Amino acid sequence: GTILLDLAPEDKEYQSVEEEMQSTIREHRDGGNAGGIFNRYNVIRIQKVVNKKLRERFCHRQKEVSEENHNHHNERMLFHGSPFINAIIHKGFDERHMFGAGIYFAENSSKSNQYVYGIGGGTGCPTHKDRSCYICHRQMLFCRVTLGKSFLQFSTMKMAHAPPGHHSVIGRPSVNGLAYAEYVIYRGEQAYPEYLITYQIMKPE
Ligand SMILES: [Zn+2]
Repeated sequence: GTILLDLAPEDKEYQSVEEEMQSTIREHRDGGNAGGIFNRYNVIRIQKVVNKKLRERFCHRQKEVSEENHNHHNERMLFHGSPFINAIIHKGFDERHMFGAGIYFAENSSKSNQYVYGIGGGTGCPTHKDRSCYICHRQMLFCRVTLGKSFLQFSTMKMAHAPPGHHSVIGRPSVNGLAYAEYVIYRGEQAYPEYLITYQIMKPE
């Protein structure tokens, strides 16, 4: 099944992942209700997710998307937060579980952090029922996402699948619209859970 390889903090690969995670934190419109109040994360560990079958499924779909998009799969590295992280690293993303019934990714780690415990932070951490828990270790993924031909929009366009000839939907920010970008796929084989990040949000002074 799945192997989790720990990255060393002194390794450039670990530093690249942590840097992308910390530098993409932003202030949210809810003032921190969903994901908590913090300026920085405390990274516990970063693991690379290895699974032969998941990799086959992802590479097979990447080839189809490339053929349908002028020989360009159009991959982006993006964050994902959800209460299904354990099922994802063993079974892969599954669409069966704003732009409708898709799988959502963000370029801002703090946006994904808002979904780690569910919609609007759900009921918070399982132990303390705290959306802003500074104690419990959280996890998010930093994924390879096959976007192919993306359908860009500034406002809600609810769909069950990407529009004809397209492979993903992108919600772009605008004043009066979305605060931050979101990337949506409608097939789980269009994302690979490359990195598993275990962390805490830090309580500011
Ligand atoms: Zn907790």
